[PDB]
Amino acid sequence: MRHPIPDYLASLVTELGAVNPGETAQYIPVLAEADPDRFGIALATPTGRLHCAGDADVEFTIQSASKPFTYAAALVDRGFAAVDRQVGLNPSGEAFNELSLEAESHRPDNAMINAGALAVHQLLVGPEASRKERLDRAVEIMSLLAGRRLSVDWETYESEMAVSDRNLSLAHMLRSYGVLQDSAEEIVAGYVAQCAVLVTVKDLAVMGACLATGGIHPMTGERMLPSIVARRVVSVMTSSGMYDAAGQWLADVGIPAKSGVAGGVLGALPGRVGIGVFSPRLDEVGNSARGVLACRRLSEDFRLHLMDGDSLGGTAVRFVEREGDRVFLHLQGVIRFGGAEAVLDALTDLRTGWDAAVYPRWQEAAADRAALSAATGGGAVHEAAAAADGPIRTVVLNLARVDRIDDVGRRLIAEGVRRLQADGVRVEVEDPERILPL
Amino acid sequence: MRHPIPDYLASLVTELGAVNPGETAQYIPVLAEADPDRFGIALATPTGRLHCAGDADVEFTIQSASKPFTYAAALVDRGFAAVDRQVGLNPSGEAFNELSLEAESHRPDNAMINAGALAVHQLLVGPEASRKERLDRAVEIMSLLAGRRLSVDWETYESEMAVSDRNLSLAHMLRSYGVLQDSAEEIVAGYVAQCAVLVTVKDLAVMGACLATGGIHPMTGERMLPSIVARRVVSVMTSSGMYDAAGQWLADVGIPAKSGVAGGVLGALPGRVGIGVFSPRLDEVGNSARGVLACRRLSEDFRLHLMDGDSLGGTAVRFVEREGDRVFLHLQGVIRFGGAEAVLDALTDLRTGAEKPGTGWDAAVYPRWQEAAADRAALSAATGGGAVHEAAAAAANDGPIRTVVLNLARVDRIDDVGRRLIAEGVRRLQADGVRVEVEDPERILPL
Ligand SMILES: N[C@@H](CCC(=O)O)C(=O)O
Ligand SMILES: N[C@@H](CCC(=O)O)C(=O)O
Repeated sequence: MRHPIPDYLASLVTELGAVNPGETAQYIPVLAEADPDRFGIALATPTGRLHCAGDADVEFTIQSASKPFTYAAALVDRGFAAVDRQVGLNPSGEAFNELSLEAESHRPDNAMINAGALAVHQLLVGPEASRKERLDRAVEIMSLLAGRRLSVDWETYESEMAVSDRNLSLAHMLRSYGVLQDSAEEIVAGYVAQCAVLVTVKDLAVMGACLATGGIHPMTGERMLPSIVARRVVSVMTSSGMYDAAGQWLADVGIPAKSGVAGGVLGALPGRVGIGVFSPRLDEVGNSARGVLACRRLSEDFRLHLMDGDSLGGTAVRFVEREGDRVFLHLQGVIRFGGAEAVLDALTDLRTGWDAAVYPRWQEAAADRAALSAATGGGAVHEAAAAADGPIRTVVLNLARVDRIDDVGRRLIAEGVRRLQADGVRVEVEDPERILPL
Repeated sequence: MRHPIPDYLASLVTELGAVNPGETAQYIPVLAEADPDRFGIALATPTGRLHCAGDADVEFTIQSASKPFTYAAALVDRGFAAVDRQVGLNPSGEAFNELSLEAESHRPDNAMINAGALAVHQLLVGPEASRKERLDRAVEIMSLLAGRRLSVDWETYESEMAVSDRNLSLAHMLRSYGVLQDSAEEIVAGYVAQCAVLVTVKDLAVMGACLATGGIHPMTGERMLPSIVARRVVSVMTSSGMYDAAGQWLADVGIPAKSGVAGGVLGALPGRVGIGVFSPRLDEVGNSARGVLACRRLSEDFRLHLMDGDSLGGTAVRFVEREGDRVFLHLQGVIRFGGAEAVLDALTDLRTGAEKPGTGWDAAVYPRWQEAAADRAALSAATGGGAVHEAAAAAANDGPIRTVVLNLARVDRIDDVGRRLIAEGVRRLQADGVRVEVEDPERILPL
């Protein structure tokens, strides 16, 4: 049986590919001459898959879609305090207003706009890194997330460097307020070379997937970025990535994304998918036309959105079974706050230790324990209450099926186990991969 | 034993409660004279719990925290087109600029600002509804999600209606541009009563949990709002709810919220928790001081954020076992795209096809990706793919798969998207000549 996701994408490409509105970026010939007859799309999933269709293996300069990764690098290289001192978090469009530096927060608005991107590149390796070191770094981060060594399309680089007055202008202005210490030419060149890095739809998908999973590379399970850095990045993309697109992106699409003038659109939906789309021609706001439209279709056809509540919740509890005086409680999945909250509910539900008259409806609902759990997604948390003959003397906490867990989850469960013992219950933790400590 | 969360809240109340900066809303004497020494907090979970501490049961007027709910009611009653024609989605602070109305559509920026909230109330029931009908509707939507009949604190209403020149100004300007049809006084009076609805920290939490779950009441499991509407409301809260707070709320805290000048703060984190916080005094920007500081702490202490990836994913697959010619594939949790993708992955992973799968990537090009895909189990746990890998393990030397048992008993619910995908994956399995018997006791697969 062939996977149905790739067939949907191919069909989508064929459908939306029936037309090709707009025009390629004109600012440079190398991009304007670009063959417009191309259309590709790819999906990178946490499940290590890469569903694709169309011209998904064709390279193209990543342009500003590179902004979120160099941003991540900078945060990793210098820490939040150093980056936030030069780069703001204020949502904004590309148009430059000096008041953002002279007054307001006194720094470029955010890393998605050119002014911010310039400041970010300036920050890359360290306070005294060289021009080459910083570029190598920009090329490196995008390469590490992509999973392969990427290259700069110098033809494009030169082409753009000959017509970069605007970026030089922003760079010079930033220097004026201390945001840039090196020369305008040095930073603009780094930023331009950075935009010239070649990637394919698939590359972008994988790259976005790293952010989508919170810094974990979907193809190797290796943590590429601290979850805190990955969140900051996707947050900023959400606030300004599609700032000037039609309607209101977050409310309409809900898929954090960024478009490049070469036609590539990057998407990253936390906990679900990384998106890459390639379509040369741009709409009037400067985003890939079909690229944008493909994203809107993904959001609707698959009903994906940043605001949907697709969480582990009560499913963190695989099951709760009772054998005489001891109860077996098995956990599973990726346990964070929400997962841990459910576990504690299960523990407390084992009677080892609102007003029902005010809310009669709430009581008739909690009466059919399994039904309410089904309608809400409590997984197997309800089974605990079912377990609670004689008194429970032992509780085995099995974490074999738990993929991973954060300190918050570790802290909560640990505290949970402690209070169980404080009830006189013996608790033995079966943790083969020992992920509970620390 | 005692649930640790409520005790965490209590500590937090005691801690943050050591000080009490800012001051009560000075615009009306009723709110300005309210006892400042009050601080409560509550969390309403999808599971159906209500953890709280402090003055979590003291009523207070919900004020602007009523905006996300009246907005939901309008969408339900009028439909997206009708509302979107009068209420924009553009993020903005409360400061009003007539320019926002000179646009081609002619509408205030969003439902979170007064101008928008006024436009919202005007839409509440229908084109011809009466004043009393709309007010009743506002009080209703809020009551339905709180789980009890709420009431308007008329003492507060009167006090504020005597000093509503600013909102009267917005209402008049909106009329000038055709956003409001009835008198400015009628609409402003409705919106002010709306703000006088009495709620407690617990009420806000439950109400917020309703949005957080996509429109499902955590205490009953009943759907109160279409998920498409719940999402629109939380999106809008995210964009403008805390527009003028210090830093950038979405990035720093990541908990879509809204504060009311009476001291109450609403929270709604998709799929995880509904938040209600109450602390009378406001900061310089006009939000509850401790209320806001409490949300920051909840965000940091519990590592809660709109951007974290707490998804079912591969866990949608409970397990995949095999007995000779048949495979038992059990699913679970709340399945939507995420889970369904993982399921299709498991079905496909069973090599029931005559052809060999297309990896999409070149093994010789990504040696690191191969080595990882080798220890299938390790890659799965490091990822969060649950049991999807057991499928490839089942495929892994003697005998073709003839039967696949797809059990959904452990599945809480599935959305049409996943319901469509799984149905298609099952059809393709049968197209391979594999017998598929779906054990679906609660019939959740059809439609
Ligand atoms: N290299 C372009 C950016 C292209 C884009 O917006 O993606 C510039 O800095 O003007
Ligand atoms: N009812 C108040 C709004 C309170 C709030 O901002 O939360 C007003 O219109 O002035």
